[PDB]
Amino acid sequence: RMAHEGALTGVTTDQKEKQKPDIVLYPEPVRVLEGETARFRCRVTGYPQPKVNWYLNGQLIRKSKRFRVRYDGIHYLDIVDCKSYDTGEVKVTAENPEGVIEHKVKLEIQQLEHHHHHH
Repeated sequence: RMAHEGALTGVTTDQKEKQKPDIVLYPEPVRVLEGETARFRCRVTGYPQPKVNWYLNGQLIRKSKRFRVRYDGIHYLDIVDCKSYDTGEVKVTAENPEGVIEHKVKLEIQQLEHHHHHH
């Protein structure tokens, strides 16, 4: 009968609406020929600025300022350093005090730029 019985926890703590975790990536494999710049997006969502990391070609931690990267939920993979001719695998994981996620995708980089042709 008495709605009041305990202190009400503030909401302005950081967010207003609590959503369920869920990372965003490229489930669709992508292939590019050497000499072409590749663009992929890797962000997280459902939870405020979590602590996630990723693996390029299966390698954790990518160079800073050289490539657009910010460890705060935002990670873009831009390869134009001219070294692309190498097929590998990308795997992204995420951490959260209340959740953990994982997704595997395959990226293979061929070579050249011109497609085959015939009669």
